[PDB]
Amino acid sequence: TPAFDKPKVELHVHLDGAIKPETILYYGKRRGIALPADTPEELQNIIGMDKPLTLPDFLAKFDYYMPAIAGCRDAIKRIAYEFVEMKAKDGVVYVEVRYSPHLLANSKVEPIPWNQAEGDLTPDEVVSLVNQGLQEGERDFGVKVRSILCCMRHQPSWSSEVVELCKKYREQTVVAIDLAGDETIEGSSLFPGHVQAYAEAVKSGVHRTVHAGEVGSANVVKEAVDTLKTERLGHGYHTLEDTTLYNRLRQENMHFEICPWSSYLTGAWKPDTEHAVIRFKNDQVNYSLNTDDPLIFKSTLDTDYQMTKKDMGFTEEEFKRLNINAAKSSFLPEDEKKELLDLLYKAYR
Ligand SMILES: C[C@H](O)[C@@H](CCc1cccc2ccccc12)n1cnc(C(N)=O)c1
Ligand SMILES: [Zn+2]
Repeated sequence: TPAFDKPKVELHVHLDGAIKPETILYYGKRRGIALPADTPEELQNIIGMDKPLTLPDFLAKFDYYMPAIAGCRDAIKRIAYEFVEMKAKDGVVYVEVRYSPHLLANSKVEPIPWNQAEGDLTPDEVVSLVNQGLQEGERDFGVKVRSILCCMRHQPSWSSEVVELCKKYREQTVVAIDLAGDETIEGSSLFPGHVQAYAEAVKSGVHRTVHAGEVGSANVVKEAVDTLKTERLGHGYHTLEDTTLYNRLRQENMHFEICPWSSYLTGAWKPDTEHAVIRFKNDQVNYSLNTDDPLIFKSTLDTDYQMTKKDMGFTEEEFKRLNINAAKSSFLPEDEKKELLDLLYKAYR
């Protein structure tokens, strides 16, 4: 069944949206949280979309499982660990993965997320739990993993502590910053906390990626390039509505963070339009394929490569070119990059 079995690189996956069902019920009960169901195959069914939803509906999936993992140290540890393994199962030689460390904390975080009242688990050891899990996940599974931390659009307060965590846990294993949540909250790229965050990020050399152009306009994209100085773009579907911005982004090789299965299920793609990805194979730009949320979209990378495969005419020669593109645009230092490059050419030959 695989649409492409060569190795692949993936650059945009959300950790807290690639937890396993089996594991969430394990924790919801062993903590007394417990949740809408008890057999794995039916819980996956209530957390999981098959059909576009609204923002509250969507947001609410997160509401069911998250309280079962945030707070618990070995819930954190086990989720990063078990993430790597899913990506090993998946043909991936290199993954980058993101989360918000605040959204898994229960100490030193106003406000406390998901209704938890307090523990002692801060943002600081959530990273480091996560990255411990990712390191012995890497080592046991032979997948090279790095991590991105995400600022949240609605919460600029948290942003200086993001840039700061990035600097601290640099290398081991964090290599970039993100902006996530809903890009639709007016003026959000321009909130002073977010922008001083991204500026500290160019001051100290932290890589940058912003979610932009999924559901919001070409001006959130524009905001992200000219102001937040992104190096890459989550989705960016809406830069296509501005053809000088599109044309200039082709000219300077934007890397675009594509997630095509994810985008039917969200709404960002109306099925009766060009999928933005296809204009993307036709115009030969710099882009990847990406799963975004396995747990919620009931998917794996193969669902994305299948979907493109048979609905959109792509071939194995574009599937390679996109993976290499991915590797080039990854946030690896250039020595490790040329080595990831090498393995990929060899494999493709
Ligand atoms: C970044 C994280 O990894 C979470 C954030 C979940 C969440 C929590 C609180 C407020 C939010 C507001 C908007 C969207 C998601 C939000 N997350 C998981 N997947 C996505 C996505 N598909 O874009 C966002
Ligand atoms: Zn995303």
